[PDB]
Amino acid sequence: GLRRLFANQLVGRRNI
Repeated sequence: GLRRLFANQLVGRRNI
């Protein structure tokens, strides 16, 4: 993975 709800270490940012 998420953006704000939970940022992923490797990669994410799919939804806030």
